[PDB]
Amino acid sequence: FVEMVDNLRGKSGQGYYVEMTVGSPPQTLNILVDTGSSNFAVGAAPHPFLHRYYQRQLSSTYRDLRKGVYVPYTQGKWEGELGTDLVSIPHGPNVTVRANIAAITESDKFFINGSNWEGILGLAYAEIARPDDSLEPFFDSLVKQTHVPNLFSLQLCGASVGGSMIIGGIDHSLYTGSLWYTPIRREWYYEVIIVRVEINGQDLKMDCKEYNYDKSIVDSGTTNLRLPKKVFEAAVKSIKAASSTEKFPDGFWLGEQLVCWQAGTTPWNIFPVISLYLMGEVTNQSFRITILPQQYLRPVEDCYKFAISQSSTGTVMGAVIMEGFYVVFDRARKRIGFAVSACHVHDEFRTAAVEGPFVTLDMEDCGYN
Ligand SMILES: CCC[C@H](Cc1cc2cc(-c3ccccc3C)ccc2nc1N)C(=O)NCC1CCCCC1
Repeated sequence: FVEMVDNLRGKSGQGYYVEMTVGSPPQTLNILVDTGSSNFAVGAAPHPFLHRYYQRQLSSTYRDLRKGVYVPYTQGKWEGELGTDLVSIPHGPNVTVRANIAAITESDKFFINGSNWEGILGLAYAEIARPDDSLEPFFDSLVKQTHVPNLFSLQLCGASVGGSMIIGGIDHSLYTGSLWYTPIRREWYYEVIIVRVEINGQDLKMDCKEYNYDKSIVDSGTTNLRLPKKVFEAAVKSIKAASSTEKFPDGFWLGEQLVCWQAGTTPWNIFPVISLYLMGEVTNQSFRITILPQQYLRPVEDCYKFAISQSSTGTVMGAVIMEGFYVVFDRARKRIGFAVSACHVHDEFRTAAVEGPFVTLDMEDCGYN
């Protein structure tokens, strides 16, 4: 899989993208890797922000589906025209597939000014595809039409950031130690269940049901570790108490302002390790993933933003989490694998860890219904 190593690029806070081609002859586009959505959508009109866009008139293999899509989000939206065409991943497997493409013809607050991407690769399941679950997502199409195994893995590293998307397999040089798997609870988002949360080694004492209300997901499209309201409130309270050597304004924890120490005077050791215990493969068995402050304190263009925030969507395990680990999306076995990333940023002291097994009872009770 050396072919596919280091095939992800991006800037600080604007996601990870992969190179793709679309149409015949192939048109090159940089496409955002997003495990929290299910649509394959690309710019198809000359928006001022775009380096390039999908030109349907140029592709002999384009077929119109005569159907539109309006995709609203909390803030902003994109609208598009549905069709199919030949899609390929230059630094992926040596295959070409007919996938659904949403050609974006109108948008608001989707494209980033300065960004180097022109579309989005939704890698989640059909249920959350717009307009409905009959629009087959790209990966489902890939597996159906080829001999590529039904799995992919992500190593998100990190001005410029980089990483790897291994399609149809695992590259063991991207992780140290051993992979531990948590089950995909249901195939819509990549849903998982958190059964315990520790900060610096001390339990939060919360009913695990509230760790997963109403969802817990693994999402390469989200920057922050997003926690549910109550969980966030208890977490920061505990993180504030853990770091009392220095004090910061009430706004910094809410991500409303910035914190600064220059000269390279970053006292990481004042800040606690966060740990998430996830449901294991076996009854009553769990494992834990541990992230360093150098994961939830990201540099801003030395100054840092607190990258843990509220959510009424549930727990979102974003780039803050994923950058510490090699993440295997084992779709074939309905499981997600975590192992310590070979590229995660640590100091000479603490590291990111994936440890187990642990004994945890009543894990099913942690899922919301
Ligand atoms: C708990 C899940 C968090 C996850 C965050 C997430 C938001 C996104 C939002 C957009 C998007 C769309 C239109 C306009 C502007 C933006 C910024 C694109 C991609 C997105 N990718 C994401 N992973 C989420 O809200 N997913 C549900 C939907 C998936 C399909 C697109 C709308 C959002």
